[PDB]
Amino acid sequence: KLLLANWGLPKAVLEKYHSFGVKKMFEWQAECLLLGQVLEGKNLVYSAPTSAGKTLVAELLILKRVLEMRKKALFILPFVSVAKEKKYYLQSLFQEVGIKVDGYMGSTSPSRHFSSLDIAVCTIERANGLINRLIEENKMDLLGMVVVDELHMLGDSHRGYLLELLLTKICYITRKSASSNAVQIVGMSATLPNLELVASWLNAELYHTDFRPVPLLESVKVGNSIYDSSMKLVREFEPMLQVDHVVSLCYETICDNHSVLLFCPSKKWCEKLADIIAREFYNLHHQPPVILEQKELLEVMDQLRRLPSGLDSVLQKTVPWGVAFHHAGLTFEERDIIEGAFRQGLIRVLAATSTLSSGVNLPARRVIIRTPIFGGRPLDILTYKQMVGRAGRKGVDTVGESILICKNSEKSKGIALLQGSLKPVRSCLQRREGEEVTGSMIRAILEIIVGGVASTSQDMHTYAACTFLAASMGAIEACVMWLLENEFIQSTEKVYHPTHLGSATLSSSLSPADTLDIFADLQRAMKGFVLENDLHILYLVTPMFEDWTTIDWYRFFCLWEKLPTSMKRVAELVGVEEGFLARCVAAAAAAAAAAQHRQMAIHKRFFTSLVLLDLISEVPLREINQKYGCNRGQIQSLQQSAAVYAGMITVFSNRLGWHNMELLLSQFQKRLTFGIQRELCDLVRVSLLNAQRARVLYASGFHTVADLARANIVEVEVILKNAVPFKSARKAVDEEEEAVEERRNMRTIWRKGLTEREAAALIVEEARMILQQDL
Amino acid sequence: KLLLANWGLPKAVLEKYHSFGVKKMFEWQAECLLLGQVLEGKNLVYSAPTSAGKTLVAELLILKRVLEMRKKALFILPFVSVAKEKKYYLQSLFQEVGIKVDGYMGSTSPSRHFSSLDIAVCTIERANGLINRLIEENKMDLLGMVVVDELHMLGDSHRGYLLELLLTKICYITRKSASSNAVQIVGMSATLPNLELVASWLNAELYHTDFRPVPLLESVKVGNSIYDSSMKLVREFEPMLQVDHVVSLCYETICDNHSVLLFCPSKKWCEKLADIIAREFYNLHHQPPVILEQKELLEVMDQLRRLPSGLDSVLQKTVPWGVAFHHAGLTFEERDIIEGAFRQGLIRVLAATSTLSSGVNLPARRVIIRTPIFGGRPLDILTYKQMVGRAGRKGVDTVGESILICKNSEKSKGIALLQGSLKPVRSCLQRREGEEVTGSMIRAILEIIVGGVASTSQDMHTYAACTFLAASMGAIEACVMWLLENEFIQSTEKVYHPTHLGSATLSSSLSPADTLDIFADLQRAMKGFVLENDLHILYLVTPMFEDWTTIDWYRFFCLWEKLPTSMKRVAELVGVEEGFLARCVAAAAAAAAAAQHRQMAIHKRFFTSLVLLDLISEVPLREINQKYGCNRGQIQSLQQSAAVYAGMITVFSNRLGWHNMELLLSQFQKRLTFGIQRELCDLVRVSLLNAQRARVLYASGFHTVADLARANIVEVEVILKNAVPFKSARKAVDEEEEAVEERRNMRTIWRKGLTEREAAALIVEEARMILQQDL
DNA sequence: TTTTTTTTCCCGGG
DNA sequence: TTTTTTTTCCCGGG
Repeated sequence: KLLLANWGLPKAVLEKYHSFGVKKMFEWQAECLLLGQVLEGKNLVYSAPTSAGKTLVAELLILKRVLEMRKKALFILPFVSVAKEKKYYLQSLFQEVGIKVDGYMGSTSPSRHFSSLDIAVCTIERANGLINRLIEENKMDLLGMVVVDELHMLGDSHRGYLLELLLTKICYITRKSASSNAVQIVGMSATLPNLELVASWLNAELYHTDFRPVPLLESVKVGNSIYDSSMKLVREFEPMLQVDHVVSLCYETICDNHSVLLFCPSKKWCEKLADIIAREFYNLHHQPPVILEQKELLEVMDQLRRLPSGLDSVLQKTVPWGVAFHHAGLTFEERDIIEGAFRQGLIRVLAATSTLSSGVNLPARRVIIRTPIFGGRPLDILTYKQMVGRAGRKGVDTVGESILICKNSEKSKGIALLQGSLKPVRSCLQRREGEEVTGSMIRAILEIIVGGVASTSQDMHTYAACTFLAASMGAIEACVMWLLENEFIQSTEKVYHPTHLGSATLSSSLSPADTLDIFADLQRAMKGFVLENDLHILYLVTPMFEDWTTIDWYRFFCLWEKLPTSMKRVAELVGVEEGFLARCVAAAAAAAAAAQHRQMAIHKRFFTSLVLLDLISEVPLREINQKYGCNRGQIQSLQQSAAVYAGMITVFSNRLGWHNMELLLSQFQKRLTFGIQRELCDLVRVSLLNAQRARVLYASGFHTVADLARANIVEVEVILKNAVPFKSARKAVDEEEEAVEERRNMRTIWRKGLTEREAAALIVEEARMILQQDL
Repeated sequence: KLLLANWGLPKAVLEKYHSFGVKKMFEWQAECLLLGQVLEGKNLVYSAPTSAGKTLVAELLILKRVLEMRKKALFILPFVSVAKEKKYYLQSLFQEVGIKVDGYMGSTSPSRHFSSLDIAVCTIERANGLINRLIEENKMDLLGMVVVDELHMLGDSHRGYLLELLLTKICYITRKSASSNAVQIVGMSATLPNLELVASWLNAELYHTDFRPVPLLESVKVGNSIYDSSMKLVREFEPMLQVDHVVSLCYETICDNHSVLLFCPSKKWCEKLADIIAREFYNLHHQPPVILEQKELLEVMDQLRRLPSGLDSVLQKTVPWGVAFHHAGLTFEERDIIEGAFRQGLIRVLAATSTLSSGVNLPARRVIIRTPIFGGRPLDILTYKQMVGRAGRKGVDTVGESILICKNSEKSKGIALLQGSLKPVRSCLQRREGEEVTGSMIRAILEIIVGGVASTSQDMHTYAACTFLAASMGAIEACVMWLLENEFIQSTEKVYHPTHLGSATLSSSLSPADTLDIFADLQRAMKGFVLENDLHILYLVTPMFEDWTTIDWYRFFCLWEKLPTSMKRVAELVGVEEGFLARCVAAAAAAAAAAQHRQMAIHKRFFTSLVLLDLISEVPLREINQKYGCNRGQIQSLQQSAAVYAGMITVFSNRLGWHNMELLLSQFQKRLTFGIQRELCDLVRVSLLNAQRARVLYASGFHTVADLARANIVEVEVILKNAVPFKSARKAVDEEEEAVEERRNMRTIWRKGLTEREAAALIVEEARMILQQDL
């Protein structure tokens, strides 16, 4: 019955699942598994709370289908970290029978090909490209199941409409243009008010349940009253020690065994509340017991001290007690340790802005939401229900809590957020029909014409009848026109064929809207190209961010004047000019009408490209944030996104027909991949030896600094003298004084100390002193 | 004794040599072979007339040394064609025992490496690079013999001083810096007046002989008197039919069996005298017999008719009789047939400017030199003795003749040219000692410092004592300075080390003087580079010719105005400007003082680069000479020299340290190699199908035009539609009308007929008509 | 005044 | 108002 053994599973699979400690299944799982003909063929849509085991049925169905019919499967997931964890889980579970679970998430590309794989775990945007390729090459029939998580994002999002672009396409191509269920689709949502309409569109069943192992109480508190539930008093809060009374609330939670989670509305605000709690804990417990261990807490200090960026000041006066912060201004490795400590004991109190609301699974006891207004706007209903989902620890306590501290002035705002479920899911396509067509519809029809699925306008009119007309119920004729004067398709006397620009957009998969910006940058490049410095090629591969940081305009104008002579020639060629910056940095704003749109996009990518230049040329990170307004967590994200963008413009140029430019872009992929050196780490222990001098000195020495570095002085000086490019140091018959000086200040030893010969004696003398201390 | 069998030779070698029909050897060969200790070790220098067998001793010595001691050998030869003939001779002779005779001449690079070879046949400039590489890599000891032909060119020439740069270097490095003869050197000259001084410098023997199988008489004729020899009358010339009386002189030669050779002082002049003789032959022999065959003469007409350039008008009215011309304004294949006919019968009379004076071996009977003044200057003594050397046919007649037609006004000019032997050989280095150092000395010391043979100035002072001080008998100190401010070597506190620019010059081996021009062109390129068209990359690989044609300045200014918008941007970047051409083309000349030297070199390479652009883009050769003042023989030479130059700038950039530019230059080596298509020849039989459309149409059709071309019209139109690069056809927010139009006139079908769709119907209709005629 | 995520791929014998 | 000559190199299994 409910026992896992009485369900027909492989022996190794059941043993592995019992190793985790799961034996029974809830009645709702069985009810939804035996709901109609979901088990054999057909599609399924259901919505269950996240606290209850939700992936049981999905894994059972995918295992059944894979073991019965040999066909590939997809496991589209929202984020990367959850995708990696799910990939590890699936591999460790199917590590015996043999599936070769492999993930496409992030830059972790598969070592093998898609054909050898059986189950692929991908993100939202890395499955659309896979399906597009499976359409371009006639191998679509390999697909046998598509599993989608978090279905309600298909309505409206920055990247959630890809589900609505993908599902209709696969269903139409597999069934409507071909004629049991050839492709099975299952989905998960969160208590949608119109879940029936989604199931009918996909021709599926419908199961809705509401069962949680822990019955949490959303005990909203206002002032001293704990008026909650249906506006009824349950308890009265007394003023404990104070200097809102937030500190008193965490005290009773801290006492017995429990923990607190504070959701700040700002990063800094997390820091402010973290130090405040730390003061009270030490105030009257070191001069009731605080109940914390000290053997492992001091060990954690060691890990936080060995990071290259070093420990943080606010992370030293609060970590000794169970207080810290987990905002986004931390290194991915540094922020991982804070999460690890909360996983089992040690730290007790925590703070966060939004990171632990979606992306990680860290349950705890009663959760404080603090103010009910975030960023000057009312809190979203979906966000509030997401935070309170993590207000219960499974298998330890019996009940959960969720106390929202709302000021007496507002009052009704908490009640409105307390009373409400969700909103109906829109289409994003609907918006306008006779007005300007949305960017989602333009990408919809262009992405099948390039694949050749639909050629005649009559055929494509059928396609639009399977995505939105049956969903919740001219535009096509106006959408075809937009693709015409923009040179995306070509028309004969009525058959449409892809052009070279249309094929380039699909292969690289940027967008049918931002491709018009990258194309204008590459076309302007083939009229003059600076080849001495590496800034003009760093401007064509810089990632395009809508808003990644508050671009300071006073500092940008300051760095504009101090640029060298050679690097100022790239600026005039790419488009950035001083006149625009004169109007800006003077309490200005954006504008419209085409021409002003190009000006803002040109200047925004230059500031990002300037930052990326310094990371290639060292410029230690402590001084990076001093000159450029940035953050430690933002710098790391830029490095990851720069490598992916460099290798994607290369595909754009290859399909476009331009072959000479492609070689230049492909050659630069090596330098942008920073990585971490391991063998060179021993050689990098020298003061005046950067990463660029390791390779040249490794050819001869390839040893430590004690005896290898103490081998003559002429050989060492000459070896590093010939590594630099030529860079002649005499004025030509057409150059200027500034041009030659920039060619003379580059050969100086760096940073930028003495002359060439003087550094040879300094390096040898410094090495001898270091050798004596070591020995 | 004199028999070849009694000399100790391999049986196969002697049988092969007897196959050619050579049995005995003259007494001078034995005398020079048994002269001192030349046979075992030591060096040899001798001078013999070219008519007598001169290579017997050289081949005997090289065979002896190779068969005795396993060591490589070199056979430096002046020209390429003679080098190829010598390579074929040596291979066919040593085709049995096993030597692997292989030549470096021209672009015919070896398939294997130098180590596997045993005997290498190289030109003058392709052995200096080999020796430089054998110095750079410590493998000099493989050399065991160096054979030099035409030694007297070492004195003064445009490229003859390389022998004086090479011999001293090898001798010094092998003997003076190391301590029997480790390396044996043999040489051939032509009756030098100071041959003793050359032998003592190389520490060799000396043999001088004067013996010719045919005793030619230099019967100079002036007016009607044949006053010759020591100014003595031998015969009186009577006036035969006339309209100088040049035609009458050839008549008696033509009659019995003999032939005539006329050395014109100009190309055209050869044409003028060729038609004149043809008129007289037909005048009174078709209305004594002319004595010529007609079966093979008509066959020769067929070969001259199938050339791509077609037959020549002046080559049709004189070829029916034994008259033609052999100037340099002919294709290498076309001019080969004329030489082949003269090899055995058929054609009897011939004309030439200088081609048959040095480079080919075509002996004949009495030779007429015509005027004794060439190009407004007195005839060179060496040139006159070179022409009369071919005034005797071996094995047919008994005596030769050489009649120089000198007008009665000059008279003494012929006597001075008749009485005289040669002039003493200079050094080219001597010229000036305290004055500006010659370009030969700068290259001399730079070429050993880079190799590291000499480091201290004391050591190098010894080097100059082995090349010229002992030859025919401050400069070194002034020569080192010139290499200093020009950044060719670097100096320490006295030891000199090569720089990056110095190593680049030796590897590519242009010159220590013209490298300063190529470097200034590449440095100017890394400040802006046009990547759309292929003219900016065609300007950096254009061969640098001192004077290859009379550059017309009126037409150059005309083509300057008609250039498109994109191609005029390259002109401003490279240096060519309208202002300079305004002063020129107005009865102007050259100038001096550095700045004017760069201006002339910039503009001269642009005219050559414009010509090379059309050859890549078809532009049939008949119209090539109409717009550009050129010649059929000059166009072919430009194509051969362009391919070699493209692959040599690549080596220059690799050693210089600039890696991004090297990739662009290396990618262009493929297009510059025109070649001849063989498989595509069948596909090229279509009117509207050039070489670029063969590859795209070969993917689908790959057949003839009868049935393969008659396969639908949409498929054919689309296939050639997508081959062109994108080349968008809409004006951008920053472009101009002219820029867009140049992007719209390129997609038109070419040439440059109807629109894109119209050509599809025209091609199909034209193919059907051609198919009907064939079938 | 916070939270994310695209691309194709070379090395060994010669 | 004619006659010449430099350079290093990739393709197959995956």
